[PDB]
Amino acid sequence: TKEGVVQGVATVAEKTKEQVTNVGGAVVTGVTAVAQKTVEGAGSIAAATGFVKK
Amino acid sequence: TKEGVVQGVATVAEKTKEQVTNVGGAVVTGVTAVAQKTVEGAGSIAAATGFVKK
Amino acid sequence: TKEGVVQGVATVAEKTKEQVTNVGGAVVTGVTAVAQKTVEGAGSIAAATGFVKK
Amino acid sequence: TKEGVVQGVATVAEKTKEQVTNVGGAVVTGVTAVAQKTVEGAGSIAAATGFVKK
Amino acid sequence: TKEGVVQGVATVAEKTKEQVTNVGGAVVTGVTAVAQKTVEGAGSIAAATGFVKK
Amino acid sequence: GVLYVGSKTKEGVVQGVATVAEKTKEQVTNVGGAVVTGVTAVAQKTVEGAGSIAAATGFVKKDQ
Amino acid sequence: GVLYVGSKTKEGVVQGVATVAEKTKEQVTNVGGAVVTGVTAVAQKTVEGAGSIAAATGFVKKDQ
Amino acid sequence: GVLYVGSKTKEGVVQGVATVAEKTKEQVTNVGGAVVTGVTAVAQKTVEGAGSIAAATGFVKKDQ
Amino acid sequence: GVLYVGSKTKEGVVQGVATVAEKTKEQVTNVGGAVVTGVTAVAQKTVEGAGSIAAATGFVKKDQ
Amino acid sequence: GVLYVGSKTKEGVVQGVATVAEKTKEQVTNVGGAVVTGVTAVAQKTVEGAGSIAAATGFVKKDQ
Repeated sequence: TKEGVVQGVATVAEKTKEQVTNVGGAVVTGVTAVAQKTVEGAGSIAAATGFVKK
Repeated sequence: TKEGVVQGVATVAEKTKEQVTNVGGAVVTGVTAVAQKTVEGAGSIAAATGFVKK
Repeated sequence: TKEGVVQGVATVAEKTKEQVTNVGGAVVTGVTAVAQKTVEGAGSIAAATGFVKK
Repeated sequence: TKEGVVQGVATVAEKTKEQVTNVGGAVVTGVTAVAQKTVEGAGSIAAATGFVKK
Repeated sequence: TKEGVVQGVATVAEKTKEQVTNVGGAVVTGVTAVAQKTVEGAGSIAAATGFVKK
Repeated sequence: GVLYVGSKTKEGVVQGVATVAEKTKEQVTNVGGAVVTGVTAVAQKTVEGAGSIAAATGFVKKDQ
Repeated sequence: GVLYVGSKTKEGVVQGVATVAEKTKEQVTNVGGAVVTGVTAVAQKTVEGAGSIAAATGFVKKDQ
Repeated sequence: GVLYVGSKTKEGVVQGVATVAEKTKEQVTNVGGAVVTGVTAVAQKTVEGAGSIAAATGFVKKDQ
Repeated sequence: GVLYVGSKTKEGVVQGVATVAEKTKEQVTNVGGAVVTGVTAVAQKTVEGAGSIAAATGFVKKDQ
Repeated sequence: GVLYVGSKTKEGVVQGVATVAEKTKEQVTNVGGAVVTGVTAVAQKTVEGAGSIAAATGFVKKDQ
């Protein structure tokens, strides 16, 4: 009995010479796990990864 | 009995010399897992990856 | 019986020479796990990773 | 019986020569685990990692 | 019976020559675990890691 | 008999060798063998001898 | 008989070797063998002898 | 008989060797073998002898 | 018989060796073997002898 | 018989060796073997002898 769940995330990453340049923005290069059961509300935002709001 | 669930994410990545340049935006090059059961609401946003809102 | 849960996140990362330059923004290159059962509210924001709000 | 829980986060990272330069922003390159059961409120923000609000 | 709990965080990190330069901002490169059951309030902020508010 | 009068002679010489090598993730797995990845200069006037071997790079011999 | 009168001779010489090597993650796994990744200069006037070996780099011999 | 009158001779010489090596995470695993990653200069006038070996770098011999 | 009259001779010489090595996380694991990572200069006029070995770097011999 | 009249001779010499090594986390694990990471200069006029060995760096012999 499982609801709103991330069970298993397995990542093997062997990068080499990685570089990231970001001006006034949002950059993600990793591992992100978000588990949420219930979110409610007007104009509401849930589970935003790399999100730019102007 | 499983609802709103990400069970297994397996990634093997052997990058080499990766570079990312982003100005005022959103860039994702990783692993993102989002599990949500119930989201409700007007103008609501759920599970946005690489999302630019102006 | 599991709800609103991240069970197992396993990451092996062997980077070498990684550099990150960010001006006035948000950058994430790691491992982020967020588990939330219930979030409620107008204009509310829950589980934002790499989020720029102007 | 588990709700609002992060069970197991396992990370092996063997970086070498990593450098991070950030001016007036937010940068995260580590391991962040946030578990919350219930958060409620207008204009409320919960679980923000790498979040810039202007 | 577990609610609002981070059980086990295990990290092995073998960095070498890491340097971080930050001007007027927020930078985190470590291990952060936050567990909260109930947070309530308008304009309230809970579990912010790398958060810049202007 | 060798007579040099007012002469200039270069005999058995490597004069100028210039090499630039840029790599990233160079990896070598070798079992019971010979792998050469370097820079090698060998200069010899006289090598004399039956069955002799001079200037071998990356050389495997299992003579039986 | 060797007679040099007012001569200039370079015999068995390596003059100038210049190398630049830039790597990142160089790794070598070697079992019962020979791996050479360096810079090697060998200069010899005279090597004399039956079955002799001069200037071997990365050399495996299992003569039986 | 060797006669040098007013001569300049370079015999068996390595003159100038210049090397720049920039690495990051160089790792070597070697079992029962020979691995050379360095800089080596060998200069010899005369090597004489049956079955002799002169100037070996990264050399494995299991002669039987 | 060797006669040098007013001569300049360089015999068996390594003149100038310049090396710059920049590393970070250099690690070496070696079992029953020979690993050389350094800088080596060997200069010899005369080496004489049957079965002789001169100027070996990273040398493994298990002669039987 | 050797006669030098008014001569200048360099025989068996290493003149100038300059090395700069910058490391961070250098670690070496060695079992029953030979690992050389240093700077070595060997200069010899004459080495004479059957089965002789001169100028060995990182040398393992288990002759049987």
